[PDB]
Amino acid sequence: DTKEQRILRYVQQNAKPGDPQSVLEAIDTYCTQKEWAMNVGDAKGQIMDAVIREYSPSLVLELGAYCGYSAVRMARLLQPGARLLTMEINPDCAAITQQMLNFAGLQDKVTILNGASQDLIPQLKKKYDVDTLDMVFLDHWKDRYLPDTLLLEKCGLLRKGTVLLADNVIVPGTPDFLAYVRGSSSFECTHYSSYLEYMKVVDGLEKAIYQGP
Ligand SMILES: O=C(NCCCOCn1ccc2cnccc21)c1cc(-c2ccc(F)cc2)cc(O)c1O
Ligand SMILES: [Cl-]
Ligand SMILES: [Cl-]
Ligand SMILES: [Mg+2]
Repeated sequence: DTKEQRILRYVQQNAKPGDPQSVLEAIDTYCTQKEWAMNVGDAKGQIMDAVIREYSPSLVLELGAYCGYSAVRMARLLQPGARLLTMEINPDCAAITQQMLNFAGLQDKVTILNGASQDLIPQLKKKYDVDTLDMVFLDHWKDRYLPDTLLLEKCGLLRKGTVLLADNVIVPGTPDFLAYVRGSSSFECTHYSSYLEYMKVVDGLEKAIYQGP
């Protein structure tokens, strides 16, 4: 089996069904004690929680699900009826994420999409009946942060006040995205310094709030 399957089986055998906080704890314990993996992790997760609670978004788009850690983290804080759409290009990871969400009891809040962001973003309005997004969590290929931000805008998916929250802006890094949003009058940007998941390595989140054209 793969690392991702081992993480899912660990959660199934060490967390309580229907209890999202147990699922996050189990993932973080496994990835601290057994095998590192690219989940957002608890240090950066606690900053995500504070952002989610400040904005109480009704409709969130995540780019990059992986094993569903960030999807569990955000969906557990959504208000009743609020929704998360999460895009995952790797079908094995899409299947782990669906199973992780099932286990956590969050499957009615989340729709796990299996494809590439550049293919799926243009289908959001017609196929997933999206008007505009309240928040976007960027956690996919780091060289896609910037092009997908611009594609979201092209597609009319951003509105005044949509919150972009970007993982890994330091490690691995997203230098073009950072320079762009920080330089642009169309974004109001804040950096939250933290640590790479499970490591004593500096990383950070960027929040970039869209201000319209
Ligand atoms: O690579 C990372 N994430 C991206 C996964 C592929 O995403 C592909 N992907 C997922 C949906 C999706 C939709 N469209 C396109 C590609 C799409 C990633 C990497 C590291 C990391 C840090 C230090 C290291 F030494 C090694 C790795 C940390 C992270 O937190 C990450 O998130
Ligand atoms: Cl994650
Ligand atoms: Cl961590
Ligand atoms: Mg990440």
